[PDB]
Amino acid sequence: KNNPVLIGEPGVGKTAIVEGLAQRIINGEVPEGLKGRRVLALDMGALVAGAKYRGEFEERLKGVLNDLAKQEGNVILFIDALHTMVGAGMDAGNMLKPALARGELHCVGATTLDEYRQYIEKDAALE
Amino acid sequence: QALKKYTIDLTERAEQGKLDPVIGRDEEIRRTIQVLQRRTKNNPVLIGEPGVGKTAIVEGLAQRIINGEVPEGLKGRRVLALDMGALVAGAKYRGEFEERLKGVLNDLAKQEGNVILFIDALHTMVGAGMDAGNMLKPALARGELHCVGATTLDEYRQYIEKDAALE
Amino acid sequence: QALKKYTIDLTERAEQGKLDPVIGRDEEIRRTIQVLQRRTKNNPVLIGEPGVGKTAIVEGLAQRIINGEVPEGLKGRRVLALDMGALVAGAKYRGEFEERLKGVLNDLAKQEGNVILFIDALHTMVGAGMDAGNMLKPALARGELHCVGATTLDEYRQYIEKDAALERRFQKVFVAEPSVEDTIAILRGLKERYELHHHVQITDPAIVAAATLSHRYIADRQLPDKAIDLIDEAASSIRMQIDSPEELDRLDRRIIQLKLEQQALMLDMLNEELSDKERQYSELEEEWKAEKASLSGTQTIKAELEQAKIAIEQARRVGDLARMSELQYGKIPELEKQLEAATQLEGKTMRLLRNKVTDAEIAEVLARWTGIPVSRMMESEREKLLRMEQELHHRVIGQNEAVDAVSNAIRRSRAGLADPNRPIGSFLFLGPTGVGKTELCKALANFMFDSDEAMVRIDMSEFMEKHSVSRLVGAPPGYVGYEEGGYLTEAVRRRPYSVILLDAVEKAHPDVFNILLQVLDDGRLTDGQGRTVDFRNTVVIMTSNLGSDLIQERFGELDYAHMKELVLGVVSHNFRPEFINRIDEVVVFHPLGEQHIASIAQIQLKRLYKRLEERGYEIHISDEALKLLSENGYDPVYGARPLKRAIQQQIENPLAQQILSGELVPGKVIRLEVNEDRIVAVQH
Amino acid sequence: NRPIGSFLFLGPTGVGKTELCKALANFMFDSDEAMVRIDMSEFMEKHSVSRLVGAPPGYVGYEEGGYLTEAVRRRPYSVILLDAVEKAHPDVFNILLQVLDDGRLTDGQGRTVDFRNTVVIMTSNLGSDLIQERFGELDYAHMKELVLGVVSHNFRPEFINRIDEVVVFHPLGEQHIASIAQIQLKRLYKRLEERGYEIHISDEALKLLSENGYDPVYGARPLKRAIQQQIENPLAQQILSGELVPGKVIRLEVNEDRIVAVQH
Amino acid sequence: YLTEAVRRRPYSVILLDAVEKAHPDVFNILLQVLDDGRLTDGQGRTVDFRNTVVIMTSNLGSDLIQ
Ligand SMILES: Nc1ncnc2c1ncn2[C@@H]1O[C@H](COP(=O)(O)OP(=O)(O)OP(O)(O)=S)[C@@H](O)[C@H]1O
Ligand SMILES: Nc1ncnc2c1ncn2[C@@H]1O[C@H](COP(=O)(O)OP(=O)(O)OP(O)(O)=S)[C@@H](O)[C@H]1O
Ligand SMILES: Nc1ncnc2c1ncn2[C@@H]1O[C@H](COP(=O)(O)OP(=O)(O)O)[C@@H](O)[C@H]1O
Ligand SMILES: Nc1ncnc2c1ncn2[C@@H]1O[C@H](COP(=O)(O)OP(=O)(O)O)[C@@H](O)[C@H]1O
Repeated sequence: KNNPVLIGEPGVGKTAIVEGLAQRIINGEVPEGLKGRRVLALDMGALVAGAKYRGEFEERLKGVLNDLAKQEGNVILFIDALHTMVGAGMDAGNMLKPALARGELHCVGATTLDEYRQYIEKDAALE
Repeated sequence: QALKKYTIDLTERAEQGKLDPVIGRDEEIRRTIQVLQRRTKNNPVLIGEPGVGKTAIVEGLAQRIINGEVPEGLKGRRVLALDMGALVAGAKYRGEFEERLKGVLNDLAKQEGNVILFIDALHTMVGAGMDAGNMLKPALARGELHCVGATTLDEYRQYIEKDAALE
Repeated sequence: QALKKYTIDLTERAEQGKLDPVIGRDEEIRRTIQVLQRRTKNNPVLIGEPGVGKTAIVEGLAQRIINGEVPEGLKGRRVLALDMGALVAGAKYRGEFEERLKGVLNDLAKQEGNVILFIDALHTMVGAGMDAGNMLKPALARGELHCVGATTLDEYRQYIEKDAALERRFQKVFVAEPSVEDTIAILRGLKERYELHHHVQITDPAIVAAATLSHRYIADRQLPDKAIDLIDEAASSIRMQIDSPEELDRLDRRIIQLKLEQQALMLDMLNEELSDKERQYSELEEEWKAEKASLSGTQTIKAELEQAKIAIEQARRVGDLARMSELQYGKIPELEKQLEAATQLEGKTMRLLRNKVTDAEIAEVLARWTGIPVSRMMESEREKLLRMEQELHHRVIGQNEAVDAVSNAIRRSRAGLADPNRPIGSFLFLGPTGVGKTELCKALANFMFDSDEAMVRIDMSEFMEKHSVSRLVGAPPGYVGYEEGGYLTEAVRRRPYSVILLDAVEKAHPDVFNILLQVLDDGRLTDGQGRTVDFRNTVVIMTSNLGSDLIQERFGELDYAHMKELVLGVVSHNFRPEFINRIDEVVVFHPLGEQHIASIAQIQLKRLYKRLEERGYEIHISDEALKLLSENGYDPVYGARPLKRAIQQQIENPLAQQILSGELVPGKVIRLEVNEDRIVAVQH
Repeated sequence: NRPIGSFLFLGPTGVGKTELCKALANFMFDSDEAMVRIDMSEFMEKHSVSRLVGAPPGYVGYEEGGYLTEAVRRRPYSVILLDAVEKAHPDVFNILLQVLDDGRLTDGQGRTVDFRNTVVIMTSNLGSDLIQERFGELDYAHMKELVLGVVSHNFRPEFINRIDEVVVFHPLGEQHIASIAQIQLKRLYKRLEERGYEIHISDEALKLLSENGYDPVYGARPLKRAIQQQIENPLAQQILSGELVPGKVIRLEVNEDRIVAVQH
Repeated sequence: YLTEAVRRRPYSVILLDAVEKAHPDVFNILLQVLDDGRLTDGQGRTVDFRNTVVIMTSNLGSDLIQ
C-alpha cells in the first residue's frame, strides 16, 4: 500500500498539501529516504493535444511509465483527479497496476470525497 | 502467448516466495478444494465483506499446491490471476478486447483443464462492456475453465443470483 | 459467419459425448416432437420449476436426433443453442443489436429450416432493452425458425402471458418433476457416469436414501437437482478422504520431533525409537501407495469399460458385424467381473478409508446443509424414545400422564402411523395454572429437534377482536398486514419444524377456534397472501384453565378417568363439539405436591450452582432453607412462579448483593445457612 | 352456462362431508389434495372476499391476482371445495352468485375466468340439530324440505336458487361405524405393508373397537382416535421396542381390556 | 413508539417520562422488560432491551420533596 490517496471535500487544499509536501522535500524537513526525490505532476493536456492514431496517446503514456521504471523509485509521482485518472484514454491507470505495490510506481492520489466512493472502493481490483 | 500478456502467475510468485504465508483459513481452503473437485458447479466464488484476503485465500491455495499439501488431483495445477483491468482498452477496433480474450480462452483450452483461473470482483466479468460474461458463459459450462470468483455479497445477490444461466 | 460466433452446436457436443444420457422423459420428448413437426407455430417452450432438466430434455432430444429415434422429419437436423446474453451485451449503439440478430436470421433462413434453434432462458428475450421479440415475430409466425424455449413457470406467466402476441407464437409443454423411482433410475444412470470422475464407488442404498431424504427435507430446491447435489457433494467429500493420511501426518510429526530431540541431544534410546517409528511410517506409506495403485487400476479399468460401451454404441450406429458380438460377449462380462474383483480387493485392502459412499455420508452432507437427525432411529434417539418418559422427567417433575400421552404421540408419529395430512399431535393442556405447561412445552421442543428455542409462543389473551383474527392469519390483499405479513403463518414459515404453543385459548375471541378447526383438520392454513402453510411437520399444543378449580378441588379420591370425563363435559360446555372433536388426545393435569415443589427447587439449585460456578463460587445449602423456599413459593392460584420469584427475591437479590459488596471470596465453601426469616451465607 | 354441479352438503359434523369430496378428487385426479379448498372459516369478514377475488387496481395485492381465479385459470377442470360455509359472514357468497349463475368470475386485473367446468361444493353443518333430533320417524323428502327451510332462514333466496342440489347427510349407524373401522384398518394395513409388515387382526378386537367408539353426537372421529390410541400405541410401542421382525404375521389379538400384537 | 425505536437504534438509552399516567398493560410490558428485556410487537419481531437503560418519572413524592 505505497500509494496514498487524499480524500477531502472539493476545495480544501489537496493540491496545496501535495505542494507543501514538495516544499518540505525541497527544504529538507523529510527523512533521508525522501531527500533528493522528484515530484512530477502528470500533464494531461499536452498528451491529448497532438494525438491522432491508434494508441499513440497510450504509446506516449507507456513511454512515460517506462521512464518512471527507469528512474527506479527516486521519483514520487503525483496525479490528482484520480477518479478521472482511472479512465483517461489498460486505459490510463490499470496499465499501471502491477508496478504500484512492488516498489516501482508510487503514484500519489488526491481526489474528491464522493468520487472516491464512486470510482475507487467500488472498483475493488485496485483497492 | 497471451498468458504472459494478461495474467499473473500466483504459483511463480509463491515459488519465489513473493506472496504471503497464509495463516489459518484451513476450513475455507477445505471447502474450496471440495467445490473445485465436482462435476457440476465447478467454480467457487469466495464471498464475504471485502478486504478479508479472498485473494490471499486463493494464494494460500496456490502455496499449498506448491508445497504439495493438497489432494492428488490438484497436485500439478496452475493458478492464474486474470485481471479484469489489464484487458480493457487497447481497442480502437470493434472488439479487439474480445479478440484478445478469445485468444486467452483458446490458450486455456490448449492447456487442457489444468489451469485454475482466478478472477476477483466477478461482477466486472458480468458487466464491463460478450465483454466477459457471455464470452465465458460457454466456457463456464464447457469444462475448459475453472474460474475462482471473489466478490462481495451485494454483487453476488444482484449480478449472479439473477443470471440463471450463471446462477 | 454468425452461427459459430454466438451459438453452441449441441449436436457436435453430443457427438463428442459431452452430455448426459437422460433416462426417462419419453412423453415430453414425444410432445416436443409433436410440436416441432407442425407447419405453423413450430415453437415449443419447455416450462417447469427450475432444476427439472429442461436443458436436459433438449440435450436428450439432440441425442435422439444423433442416434435416430426421431421420425423422418428431424433426421440430419442440427440443434443450435442461441445465447440471448451473448447478443444484448455488445449493443452500445442504435441498431447493432438488430445487426447481429438479422445476421442470425439470415444465416438460419439460408439453412432453410435445417437448424432447430434452441433458446434457453427465453424470458431474457422479452425485456432486454422493440428489442428482440419484434424481430423474431415474423419468423416465429411463419415457422421458418424452430425455436425451443426453456423457462421457469413464474417467468413464463410474468414475461410472456403479459404480451399475448408472443404468447400465441409459442406452445407449452408442461414439464413435471420426476417421481421418486424415476429419480432413483436417473441417479443409477448418473452413478454409472460419476464413478468415472470422482474415482470412487456408490452403493445404491445410499442413492435411494439420498433421493428419499432429499425429498423429505430440502423443500426449496427440487428433484433431481437436489439429489445430484447430494450425490456429487458426498463424492467430493470422499475424494477428500482419499488423501485426508492423518496417521502418516501424525507419524511424520512424531519422527521429526524425535529427530529434533535426538539431534539436540547429540542414554540414547531414541535411535531405536526413531527407527521403529520410521519403519512404521515406511510400512504405512507403502500400504498407502498400494491402495493408490489399486484405486488407479480400478479407475482405468472402469474407464476402459465405459469406452467399450461407447464403442459398442459406435458399432450400433455404424453397423459392423463381428464387432458387435466380439465387443459384447468378450469385453462386457470379463471387465465387469474383474471390476468387481478390484472392488472386493479394495474392500480387502482399504485400511488407510472408504471409496464407497454410504448413507452416512449422505447424512453428513445433508446435516451440513440443515442439521436434522436425518437418518432413522439410530438407537440414540430410539432409546431416547424408549425412555421418553424418563427424558421428559429429566426436566419436568410430575404430571406422568401427559408425559406418557405425548410420548405415545411421538412414538406413533416417528413410526409412520399418523394420518400424514394431519399435524403430528394436537394437545389440549388443562388443569392448574403454571405448573409446567410451558416446561413440558420447552422439554418437548428440546427433545423433539433442538432446544427450547424451536417454538412459537402466542398469548391468545390479546386476541379478542375481529381484526385480531385478521392479524393472526394475515390481512387480505388490498389491506394492511398484507403489506406487513401475517402473524402465525409467517412464524410457521420461518420455523418449519417447530412447536406452536398457544396460551389461554379460552381467553381468545370465540371465532379463533374456527381457524384452529382448519389447523387440526388438515394442517393447511392458507394465509392472507394466498399461499399455503404446511403444518404436517409441527406440533400444536393448546393450554387452558377451564377446570383448574374443578381439578384442584376434586383431585382427592377421584381417578384420572372420572377427572378426564368431567373436564371433557365442562370443556364441552365452554367450547364447541367440533373443536374438541378435532383433538387427538386431551390430557388432564393434576395439582402439585410439595415434594415436586422441592424437586423444582432442586433443579433451580442445579442451574443456579451452574451459573455461580461459572461465576466462580462454591455454594452449598441446608435443606431447611429449601423447606423455607418451598413454603414461601406455592399457592393454589398461581403455582410455581411464586417459587421462582421467591428464589429470585430471597437468593438472587440478597446474595448477589453480598457478592457485589466485596464480602464473599471465590473458592470458599459457602453454606447457605438459615435465619429466622431469611437465608444467610457464610465463608467456610 | 353453469358449472357441472353446485352442491350443499349439510348434516352433523364428521359424517363424511369432507371425505366425499376427497373421494371425488381421488376418483377424478387420483389424488387426495388434487382440488382447490377454500377453507371458509377464514372469510368471516368482507375484506376476505377481496382476498379470494383479488385486490383492485391501485391497491396492494394487485400484482398477484386472487387465489381462486388464479387456481382455476391454471386448472380449468377442478373440484372447488368450500368447507364450513356458515362460519363465514352471510354476505360472502355473492361471488358465488356470479359463479353458479354463469360460470364467469372477474378478478382484479380484469380477466374473466371460466368456471364452466368445475364443481362448487359447499359443506355446512347448519342442520345438525334438526337432523340429529328428527331423522328418526321422518322420510328423506320432508327432512330435505325442513332443513332447506332452515337454510332459507340463514341465507337470502337469491343464492339457494343457484344450487344444483342440496343433499342431507344422515347421522351414522352402528354397522356403518363398523365398516368405517374396517376401512381405517384397510388403509392402516396398506401403510404398514408399505412400512413392510404382515399385520392381521381378530374380529373380537374389532368388536371392542366398535364398543369403544360409538356416539351419535360426534359421528366418526372418536372412532378414529380410539383406533389411533388403542391400536397404534402398543403397535408402535412394540415397533420401537424392536419386537416386530419383518416376515412375521401379526394378529392383533385381544387383551383383557386392550389389544396386543403377537409375533407369529 | 417504544419497540420500533430500539429496532432503529439498538445502541442507546430509553426514557419513559410521566409514568404516573400509565395503564396496566404498560405495567405488564415493563414487567416483561424488567424480567428478560425481550419483547415482541404485534407483528412478530423479537426485540432485546438488555443493552439499554430505562428511566421513569413521577411527580407526587416530588411534591412531597417540594
Ligand atoms: N495550507 C494551506 N496553505 C496555504 N494556502 C492554502 C492551504 N490550503 C489551501 N490553500 C489555498 O487553497 C487553494 C486550494 O487549492 P486546491 O488544492 O486546488 O483546492 P483543492 O482542495 O485541491 O480542490 P481542487 O480539487 O484542487 S479544485 C490553494 O491553491 C491555496 O491557495
Ligand atoms: N433425466 C435426467 N437424466 C440425467 N440428468 C438429468 C436429468 N434431468 C435433469 N438432469 C440433470 O439435472 C441438471 C440440471 O437440470 P435441469 O432440469 O437442466 O436444470 P435447468 O434446466 O438448468 O433448470 P433451470 O431453470 O435452467 S435452473 C443437469 O446436471 C442434468 O444432467
Ligand atoms: N491468512 C492471512 N493472514 C494474515 N493476513 C492476511 C491473510 N490473508 C489475507 N490477509 C490480508 O488481507 C489483505 C488482502 O485483502 P483481500 O481479502 O485480498 O481483499 P478483498 O477486500 O478484495 O477481499 C492482504 O493485505 C493480507 O495482508
Ligand atoms: N413439573 C415441573 N418441573 C420443573 N419445573 C416446573 C414444573 N412445573 C413448573 N415449573 C416452573 O413453574 C413455572 C410455571 O410457569 P408457566 O408454565 O409459564 O405458567 P403456567 O403453569 O400457567 O403455564 C415455570 O416458570 C417453570 O419454571
